Amino acid sequence: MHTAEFLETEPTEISSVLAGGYNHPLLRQWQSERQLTKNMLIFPLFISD
Amino acid sequence: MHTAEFLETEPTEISSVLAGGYNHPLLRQWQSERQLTKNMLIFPLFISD
Repeated sequence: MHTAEFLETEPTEISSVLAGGYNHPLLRQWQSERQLTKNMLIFPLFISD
Repeated sequence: MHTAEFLETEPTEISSVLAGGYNHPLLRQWQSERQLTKNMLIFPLFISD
C-alpha cells in the first residue's frame, strides 16, 4: 500500500539555516530594521468652519 | 576705525538649506535612522561560583 516516502538526504548545508534567527518572540523584534514608536505617528485633523 | 565688514551676497541657493529639517525637538527624533527602545538592551551578568 501507499507508505510515506522519504528521500535520501545529504548533511545540512549551513547556508540553508535561517531558523536560528527568529525562533523566539524577542528575536522577531530584533529582526525589524525599525521599531514602531509613538513619536512616529502623525494624526490628521479636519478643521471646520 | 574697525567696523564690521559684510560681503555682498547672491540670493540663497536652495541646496544650501538644510535647516528646515532640524529646528524643532521632534524633528531631531525624526532625523534618527533608528530610535532607542528598551528591547534593544542586553544586560551582562557575572555569575559566581
